[PDB]
Amino acid sequence: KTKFEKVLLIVNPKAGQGDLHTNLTKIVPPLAAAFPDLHILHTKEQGDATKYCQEFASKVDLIIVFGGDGTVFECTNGLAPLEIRPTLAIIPGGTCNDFSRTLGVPQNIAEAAKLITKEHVKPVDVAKANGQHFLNFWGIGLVEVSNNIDAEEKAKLGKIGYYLSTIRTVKNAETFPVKITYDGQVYEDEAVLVMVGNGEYLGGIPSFIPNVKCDDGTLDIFVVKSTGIQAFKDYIGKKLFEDIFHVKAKSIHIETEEEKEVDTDGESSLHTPCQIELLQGHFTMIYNPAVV
Amino acid sequence: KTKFEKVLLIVNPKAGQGDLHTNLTKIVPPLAAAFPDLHILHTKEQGDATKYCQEFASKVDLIIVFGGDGTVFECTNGLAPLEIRPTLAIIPGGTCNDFSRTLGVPQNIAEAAKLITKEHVKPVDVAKANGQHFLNFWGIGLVAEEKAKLGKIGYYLSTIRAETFPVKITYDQVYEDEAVLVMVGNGEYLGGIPSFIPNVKCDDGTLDIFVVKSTGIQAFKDYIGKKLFEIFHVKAKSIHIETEEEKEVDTDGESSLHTPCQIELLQGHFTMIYNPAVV
Amino acid sequence: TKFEKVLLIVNPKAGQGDLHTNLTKIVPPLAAAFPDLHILHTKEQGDATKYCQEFASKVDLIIVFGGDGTVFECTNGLAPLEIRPTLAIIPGGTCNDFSRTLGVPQNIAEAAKLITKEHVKPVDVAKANGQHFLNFWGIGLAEEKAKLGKIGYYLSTIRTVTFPVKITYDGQVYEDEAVLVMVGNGEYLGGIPSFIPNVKCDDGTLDIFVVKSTGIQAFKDYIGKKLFEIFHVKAKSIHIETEEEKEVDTDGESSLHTPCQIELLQGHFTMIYNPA
Amino acid sequence: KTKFEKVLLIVNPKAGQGDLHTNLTKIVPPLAAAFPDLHILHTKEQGDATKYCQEFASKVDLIIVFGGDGTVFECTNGLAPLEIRPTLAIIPGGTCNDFSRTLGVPQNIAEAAKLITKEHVKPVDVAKANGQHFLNFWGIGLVSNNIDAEEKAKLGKIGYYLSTIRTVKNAETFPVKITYDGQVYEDEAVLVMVGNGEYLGGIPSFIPNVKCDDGTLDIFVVKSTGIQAFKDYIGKKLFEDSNDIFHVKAKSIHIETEEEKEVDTDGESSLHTPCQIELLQGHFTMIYNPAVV
Ligand SMILES: [Mg+2]
Ligand SMILES: [Mg+2]
Ligand SMILES: [Mg+2]
Ligand SMILES: [Mg+2]
Repeated sequence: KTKFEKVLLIVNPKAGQGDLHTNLTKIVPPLAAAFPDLHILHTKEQGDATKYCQEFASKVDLIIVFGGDGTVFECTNGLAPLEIRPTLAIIPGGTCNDFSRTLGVPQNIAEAAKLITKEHVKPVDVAKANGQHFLNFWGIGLVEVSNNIDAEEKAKLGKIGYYLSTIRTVKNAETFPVKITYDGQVYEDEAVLVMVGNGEYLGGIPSFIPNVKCDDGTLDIFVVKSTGIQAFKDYIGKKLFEDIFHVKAKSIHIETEEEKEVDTDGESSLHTPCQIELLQGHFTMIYNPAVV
Repeated sequence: KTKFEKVLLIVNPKAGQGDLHTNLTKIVPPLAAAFPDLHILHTKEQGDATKYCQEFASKVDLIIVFGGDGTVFECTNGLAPLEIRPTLAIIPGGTCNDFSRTLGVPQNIAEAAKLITKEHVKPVDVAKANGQHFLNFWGIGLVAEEKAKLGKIGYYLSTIRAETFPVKITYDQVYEDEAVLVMVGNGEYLGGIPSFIPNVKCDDGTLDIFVVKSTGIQAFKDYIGKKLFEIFHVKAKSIHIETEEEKEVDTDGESSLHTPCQIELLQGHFTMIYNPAVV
Repeated sequence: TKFEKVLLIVNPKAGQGDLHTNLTKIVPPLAAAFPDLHILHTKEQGDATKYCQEFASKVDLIIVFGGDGTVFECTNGLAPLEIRPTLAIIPGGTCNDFSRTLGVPQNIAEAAKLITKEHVKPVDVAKANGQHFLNFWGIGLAEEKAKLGKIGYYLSTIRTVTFPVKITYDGQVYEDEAVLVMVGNGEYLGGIPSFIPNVKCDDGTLDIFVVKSTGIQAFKDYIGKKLFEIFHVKAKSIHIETEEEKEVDTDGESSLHTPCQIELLQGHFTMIYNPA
Repeated sequence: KTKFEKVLLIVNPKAGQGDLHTNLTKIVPPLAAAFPDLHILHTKEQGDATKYCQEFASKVDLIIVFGGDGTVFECTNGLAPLEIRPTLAIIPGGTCNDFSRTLGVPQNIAEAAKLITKEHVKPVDVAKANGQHFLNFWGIGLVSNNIDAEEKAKLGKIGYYLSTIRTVKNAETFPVKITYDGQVYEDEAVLVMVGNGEYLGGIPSFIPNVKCDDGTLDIFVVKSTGIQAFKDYIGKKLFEDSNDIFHVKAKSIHIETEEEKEVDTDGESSLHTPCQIELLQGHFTMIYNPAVV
């Protein structure tokens, strides 16, 4: 009894603060004891994880990634476009690790590795925006680092985490027109933030978009109107994330007046306009049934 | 001197009218003689060619496909999303074989196979519409079994002798009108004959937008009749197309794309075997 | 089908070196029948051995297009391994002894077709001091020599052409002056049915055949007559000693010499054959 | 700046007394930190290590085996007959681990793993007897109670023989003929060995001055008249030449007995006499400890 005859572990050697030998002591032995056919590849350059996923997708039954949101995103882009997509698992090696939290994965990396040996798997929806896949979110209006301190915190927290840490003090925020068509309906207004969420955690903490699930077959649209800046600041302060326009939809189109740059799970070249679709149960992933 | 240390040949056994042994007699010996490491896989089901491309892309230097537009499209979708994409070649095994004609590939399959042994390669642009790739075309307004023989676009051309719709197109500017046909072309041949969209090249780094206005139905019918291919038509790299309702889109083969669409061009995305004598 | 994946090893010099024409004859029947077929050409001596060793765990059938020497490279490639896929021969030399043992037609298009019928049988492989063989082991054996092979050449000239030997075989002993000592596994030697009578490549024993020093003239006549029915016995475990080291001839190029311990590996290969 | 782009680690999960997780904690992290392409396969049955070697020999640049003399022998038989033979390394996971000691590999398994990361390699001769390869020895003339049987498994065949030879009462004598590089030895013997390893039975070779890379093999024969002197020789552990004990170096060897006698070697096998024995000079490249040599 195993679901996974062959396993690949992709290691970003800079993950877990870059203490490589110590990180491998924590994660490899549980996996090597449990999985009698285990291949371990370190990345060297940006894109390597994507390439490994595309090369090994037809060869292994499980791909485990040790890395932060960026490494996980490389795997998302590697596997999502393929016909054959093995189960994916995350050992959280950044500071944010949003999707791992969505899957209930303990942030202790030794514990994350042990969890994978339990082999609990569930289907997970993958979103697609103009042919660009994501697991956590799509957003405009999340855009300001003055210095290394700020830049180190921004890198540590992630784009969304950083935005949340500073939104309560962001004086005079940029407003913009937006048109959103969703399952035959329309929303048009002046906005300060537009999000489409798939992850149950954003910025390291439960999604500020209420009641997001990564496997319910719909996406969540969340818009902060130009008149709602203070109410959103207060809402973020209180951390009570119950239902500013917010609706669930499967097929979404978002237009702005000018082409605006889009933020998503990691580095990308998306901009508006965007057509956004959902691929239901597209990935199977290791998760923690006790917590999630 | 060889550019291709390892070669994969994907065979759709139903191609070339399905006379499998005879077709293999024509195509395999020239390839096996020229390429000392040659792997031959037959497809069995829809999607197999896509799977083979994705499994072998990191393993071989050349993938040859023996099949019609649909098999070629499966290879286009297999390879286009990947980081590593080996050279692709086509042995035309359907009735239309548009992109093979774009590459100057002789429709004689033995000759197409020999051509590959010459190893003439050129970059080819690949288009992408909302994450769906194509080599020949994207279109809306393209609407008896001769339909299967000719292909969607070939069939449309055979019968063009009424439905209008609103369309908005943003390109690099804006075009807004009532239309009967909207095309974005990348292939030099459509429906088995030279593109009715004038002066299309698959490697010039831009796409061609071609719109038949609601007032232009008769002029387009006459234009198609005359076969002088020289109505709004413009070249652009980044394109967005909106309709009033979600309209189904036709492309190189079977697909689920619909409007609205963002269309991009990936310059030189593929390298492909071609015939430099056809000029 | 018994063969999900197939490898075809091509020696491009086989079949007189008319490569394209030879591929027209052999590849289409195989490619039509086997939907996963990988074709590799050899370039240097030893390539066929390497290919067999690399692909033995990956494919279910290995077909070799080549003469006795190419077949011997495959024999040496596969025989020492734990996992040995079925082997088939398309005869691309002049002699092709083991192909004849298997009833393979010498017409290469017809040999290729036969493979598509997938008739398979176990075949014994012999081993002498760690050197494997399919046809023969022997002591006492230029354009014509290369065409016919060592054993074929010997037979073509024996009618116009001595040493001490001790042979222990399954606990018994033979000791005499000899002119030829053979151990046969193949049913054909030198392109014609084995001059060692009633050899079978799959009966679980080897055949020892010794021409005594006094038997030269009788052996010449025996070869002339080609009725193949001096010492001949069947045995499984064999040791052969001479007074000095003598060089040994076998299926192809090798560095064997006496003394030799010879063993039989029963059913060691499975091979494509012609049941008709 | 590495010699090994791809590495395979073969794990016998019963090695190191079978504490699998703890053993992997000791050996895998150093290797995984040093080798950015590392494939780890566990054996399940006898023969698996042989099969893994034969499958991966053309695919990887280094094969590391974690296991005892038997697992190492499976690798020896896997790789030795092949045309392409990657470098081999041993992490000692049995009790004896003779060849690892020949290579100066520390018996501490975490230290053995670290050593591999240093990438020190040397050529090693591999012997071949009637097509059966070996690294340590070939021998003829080599369990009273549960104690004996337990100690036999712990020590290995040659280690066990050495632990009990001082007790053996009326040992079987047998006739033997040995031809070696054109010369001959014929006598009644109680033990005949051909040695290639520098350690036998867990301690330095009782055959004097054996080297695994000097291009010759060592023949060592205890005559029927020399039983007592050999017992005393083993007792004293001074393994230098001195006289009813025949010892010579040779490259091409043939050994004949009156009847077919069963042969013992590095691990389980079906060899018997008569035997032709050859040496394949530099046949393997192997990881070693140049500090201990
Ligand atoms: Mg959802
Ligand atoms: Mg163009
Ligand atoms: Mg027989
Ligand atoms: Mg030595």
